[PDB]
Amino acid sequence: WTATSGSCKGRCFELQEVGPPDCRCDNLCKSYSSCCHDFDELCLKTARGWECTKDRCGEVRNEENACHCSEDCLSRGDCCTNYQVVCKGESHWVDDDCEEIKVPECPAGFVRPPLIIFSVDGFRASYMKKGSKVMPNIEKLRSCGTHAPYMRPVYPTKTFPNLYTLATGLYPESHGIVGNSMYDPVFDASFHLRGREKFNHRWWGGQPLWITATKQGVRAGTFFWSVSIPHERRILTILQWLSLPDNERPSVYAFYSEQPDFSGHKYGPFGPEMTNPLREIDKTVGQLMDGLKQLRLHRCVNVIFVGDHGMEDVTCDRTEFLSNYLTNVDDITLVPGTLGRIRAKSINNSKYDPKTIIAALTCKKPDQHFKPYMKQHLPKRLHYANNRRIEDIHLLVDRRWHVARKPLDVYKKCFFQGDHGFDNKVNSMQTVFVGYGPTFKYRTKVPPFENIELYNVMCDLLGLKPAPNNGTHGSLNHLLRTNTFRPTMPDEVSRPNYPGIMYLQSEFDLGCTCDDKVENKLEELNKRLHTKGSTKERHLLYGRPAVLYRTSYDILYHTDFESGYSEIFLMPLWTSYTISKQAEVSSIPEHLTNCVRPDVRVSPGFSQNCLAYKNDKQMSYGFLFPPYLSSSPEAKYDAFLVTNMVPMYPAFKRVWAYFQRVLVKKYASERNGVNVISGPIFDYNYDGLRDTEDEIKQYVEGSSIPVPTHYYSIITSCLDFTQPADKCDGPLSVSSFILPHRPDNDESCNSSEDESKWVEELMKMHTARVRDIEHLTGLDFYRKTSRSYSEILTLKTYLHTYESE
Ligand SMILES: *[C@@H]1O[C@H](CO)[C@@H](O[C@@H]2O[C@H](CO)[C@@H](O[C@@H]3O[C@H](CO[C@H]4O[C@H](CO)[C@@H](O)[C@H](O[C@H]5O[C@H](CO)[C@@H](O)[C@H](O)[C@@H]5O[C@H]5O[C@H](CO)[C@@H](O)[C@H](O)[C@@H]5O)[C@@H]4O)[C@@H](O)[C@H](O[C@H]4O[C@H](CO)[C@@H](O)[C@H](O)[C@@H]4O[C@H]4O[C@H](CO)[C@@H](O)[C@H](O)[C@@H]4O)[C@@H]3O)[C@H](O)[C@H]2NC(C)=O)[C@H](O)[C@H]1NC(C)=O
Ligand SMILES: O=C(c1cnc(OCC(F)(F)F)c(C2CC2)c1)N1C[C@@H]2CN(C(=O)c3ccc4[nH]nnc4c3)C[C@H]2C1
Ligand SMILES: [Ca+2]
Ligand SMILES: [Ca+2]
Ligand SMILES: [K+]
Ligand code: NA
Ligand SMILES: [Zn+2]
Repeated sequence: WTATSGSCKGRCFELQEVGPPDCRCDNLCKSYSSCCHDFDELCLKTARGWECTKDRCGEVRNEENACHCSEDCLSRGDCCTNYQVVCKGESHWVDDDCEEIKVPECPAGFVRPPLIIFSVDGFRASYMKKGSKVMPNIEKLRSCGTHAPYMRPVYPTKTFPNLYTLATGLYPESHGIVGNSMYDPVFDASFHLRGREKFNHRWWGGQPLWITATKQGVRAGTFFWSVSIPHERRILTILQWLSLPDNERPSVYAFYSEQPDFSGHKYGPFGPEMTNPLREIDKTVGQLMDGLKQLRLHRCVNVIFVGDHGMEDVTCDRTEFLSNYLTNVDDITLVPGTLGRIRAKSINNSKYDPKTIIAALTCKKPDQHFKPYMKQHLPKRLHYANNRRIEDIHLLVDRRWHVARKPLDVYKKCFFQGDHGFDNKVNSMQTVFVGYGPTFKYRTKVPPFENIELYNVMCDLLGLKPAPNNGTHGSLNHLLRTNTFRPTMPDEVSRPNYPGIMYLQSEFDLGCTCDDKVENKLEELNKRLHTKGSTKERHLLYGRPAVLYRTSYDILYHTDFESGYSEIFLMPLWTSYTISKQAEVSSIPEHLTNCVRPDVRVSPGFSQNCLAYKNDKQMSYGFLFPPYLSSSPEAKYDAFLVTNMVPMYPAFKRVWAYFQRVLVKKYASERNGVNVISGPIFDYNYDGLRDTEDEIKQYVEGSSIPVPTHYYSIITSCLDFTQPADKCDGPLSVSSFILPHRPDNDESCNSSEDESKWVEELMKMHTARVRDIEHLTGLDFYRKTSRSYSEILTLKTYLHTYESE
């Protein structure tokens, strides 16, 4: 109940919201049916429209007008945005040359430059180039300020998950808004676009920018707008708020445009009907900037022009129907469209089998346009698993397609020609970023980056300390003229042991064997120098990674590789090796096929054993440094140490062997040498964070050898590829992956063929950022380079996407 009889006189778009049933005059009141009786009359005036004309100049203030052209309007803060242009001979902001903004140029009483976030729904990254002729204001912002060629949304590339990610720096799995519709079983409730449930605070986790600002005494203009307030009135309201007295004026403002997404759904991303909404968004930007220039704030405000996701071509006839695959299609609930999520219709049904449902959706048709996954098997780069609102069964849908349960669902809900929500590496889902103002750089292009990073930068822009979030703070310092945050490297928590030879061979009873008893007085000095770390500067290019948790581990040196060997997990946490452009691939000699050798530096009690692998009929083993890339027949013996061994499903060994035998060498020839760091990952609770020993759900049978859920590799080289990886003088270039350690290759529909037809496609799908691997391992990489730390942070957030241009 709202007793809606009070008045909005003097309170139009009030900043503090009053407590019901007293009537509301704030920008959200429409959406609660709670506006005072006279809200439209007082607060939503439209008389005479939005522009001054010659004859309105110096008019007598008439309060009924939507905006004013009278002499007192600058003082009252409520001129039409074009007042000076029409009535004072001024120029439009877009017609002025840009001039570098070296310092903020603000009226007296401004303590900090205001931030305005101008967010545009569905604004695909290629609109910047493709609609440039019709967006002159936006093109001025872009070329004069700081811009990226595109910005990567988060998955799913839907509206609410992306807007709330912008506001929080959090992955949808952490902020809670995991889709445009959700079911939460602990609440027992659904969240929809239609209706009232979406308004309850229980959905919205994390700490959004406006709340961060408020708690630290920076005042915030309201971010949500009600859908029926027109664009011109939002702009005017922001400009009015900017005229408030110093003690009442907010420092941060948000504007939201429903376009071009709205049209894009109807006409597709490049439909001819799309030119007009681009013109209109450009015009609104023009109104804002003319408004700022009137208030003399155009060289004082930081403006962020940012999209939530792009838009792809999608029509009704590109729909795959689950009824074409399943038989009990009625025992399921599907959240449909550009992604799929499946759960049971009824929780009082114990005859519902996730495994049978998945098997029934796997490689069923040769051209199939989706792929089922248990959520914990989705590519780790999507970070889409650690929330009760995310269903166990997920369908990743091919770009340009839809999934639906039955045909009746598609025609008893072609309407649409555009949609979004797909994998966030897809080109058509990419969106825009421009920053313009005193705190951003002048005419600067920056590399593409992820939208999870902006919350930190907005906090920097406002002098706020960010709530804990998924950005890497410092990784966008190169966007800013000043206000940079000065990050420091995390302190190493555990320091390694450096064991020497401490055990005789016969102390070991591991059930391992090797054909290695064959025999020089000169090269006995050498082998010894190699075990002391004489080649270490060649294989460890960027310092050893730092272990950021408490544990027991040993540094092991070898001719061809260095490793950090964990006495707790009985395997390396990391293995580092450099492969130059010239390096040769050889094979495993026949007498050495099943060879595993005790490491006399590490006690039997902290070693794996061959017996366990013999007894475990499911589990086999592989090596982190590959024997194929040994530098000499003698150095090959090092690769067969029991301390280089890791557990591997036979099915996974097909993937790994091909990576080690064929791909490392291909990359080394292409990149002029690579440094490679590889290792296991344990993430049994799928939270994207390293597991502690007591979280491991799986061991090699009858042993304490823990089974990795994933294997990673980081492959680094010189960005200037005329320089070899081991002698690089400037910026680095990196690509990485986190391969799921699975007992089958069901994920790859062509896995019956040669590894050369499917393995690399799989690895590309599981591309990762170094930062993703740091979270999953508790390691910190690149500790000793000649690069600045901000630069290394950018490199650690890079993702190699494998899309075209
Ligand atoms: C991306 O960035 C984010 C933000 O930094 C990272 O997420 C953080 O990770 C932390 C570690 O996992 C986690 O810390 C835990 O917090 C518990 C208290 O949590 C509440 O308070 C915070 C702070 O204000 C709040 O943000 C939380 O909000 C969550 O939950 C609400 C409501 O439930 C949601 O609205 C909201 O969306 C959010 O949900 C997300 O987090 C939860 C888990 O916290 C997930 O389950 C959800 O799916 C969703 O993703 C909370 O309201 C705290 O109690 C924990 O402490 C236990 O563990 C420690 C280990 O040190 C131990 O010492 C303690 O004693 C304690 O143990 C006891 O509890 C155990 C488990 O119940 C039990 O087994 C024991 O027996 C003990 O009784 C813990 O410190 C932090 O909450 C989140 N923050 C956020 C915002 O998600 C995220 O990791 C980053 N992602 C990546 C990939 O790096
Ligand atoms: O009120 C806001 C808002 C506006 N701005 C913000 O943030 C701005 C920010 F973060 F950038 F600063 C924030 C975030 C706080 C959540 C929220 N709204 C109301 C709009 C209603 N809406 C839709 O129904 C919709 C739209 C397009 C679609 N395509 N496909 N399905 C769709 C469904 C999008 C919602 C955004
Ligand atoms: Ca959207
Ligand atoms: Ca974990
Ligand atoms: K075995
Ligand atoms: Na297969
Ligand atoms: Zn949309």
